[PDB]
Amino acid sequence: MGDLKYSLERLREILERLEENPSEKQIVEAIRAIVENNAQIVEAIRAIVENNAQIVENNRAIIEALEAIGVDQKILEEMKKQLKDLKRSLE
Amino acid sequence: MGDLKYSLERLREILERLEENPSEKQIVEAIRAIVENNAQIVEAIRAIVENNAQIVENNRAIIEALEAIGVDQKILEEMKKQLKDLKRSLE
Amino acid sequence: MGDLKYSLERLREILERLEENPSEKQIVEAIRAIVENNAQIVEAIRAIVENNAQIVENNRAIIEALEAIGVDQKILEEMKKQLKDLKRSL
Ligand SMILES: [Ca+2]
Ligand SMILES: [Cl-]
Repeated sequence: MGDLKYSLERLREILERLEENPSEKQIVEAIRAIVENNAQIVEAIRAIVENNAQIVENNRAIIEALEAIGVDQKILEEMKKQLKDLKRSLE
Repeated sequence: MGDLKYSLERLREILERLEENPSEKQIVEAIRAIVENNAQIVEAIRAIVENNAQIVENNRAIIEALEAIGVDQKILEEMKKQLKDLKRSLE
Repeated sequence: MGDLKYSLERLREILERLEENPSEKQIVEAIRAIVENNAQIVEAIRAIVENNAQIVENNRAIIEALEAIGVDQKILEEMKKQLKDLKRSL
């Protein structure tokens, strides 16, 4: 990402150097700079996609967190019942 | 992602063919390949942006999970007091 | 993202204009359009990376939720014991 902004920085310069005084070799140099920048972009996209695997892992944990919560609240519902039966048993 | 890497390697190859034997038609070739590669990069980003909606959906679910937990803990706090009174009352 | 598609479409048209009748000036203009498109792509990548920090914050929140649940279930395990002992006693 820091590589990207710099790589884009270099790329704007080569463009500027190309704009002020064209040349065929300067053109090919620009295209080479573009390819290298695109290469870094693809690497940034790859890393993002890899990092996004956590999204799936987070979603699975939430689901299990919710499943455990539902079980707790059914128990609490049954536990609330037991106490009322207990109190009324006493009086 | 796989399309990206191949599309980038196609792109690197054309650059090579351009570097070894420069030409105007080969320059336009290169630029067309770049535009094609950029087009695939954009689709990759759009798909990533689409997938990122799960982040929001995950965040909403965690919040609801925490809200349900706080409720359970409040109930448990009251339940614990009920048993203290029940036991103390009996003994 | 809306900028990207337009930026790419502008780029596609310049290519066509370049393909209509090649020219150095047209070549240089195309390379600039690519640079501008790449510049928008990087900004898009930055925005995604910034947005991705929510993934970490979600993960931390899930962990704290799970930790809180485990505490509840240990308590519930103890509370179920109390009622059993209470009922049997009485
Ligand atoms: Ca709970
Ligand atoms: Cl997430």
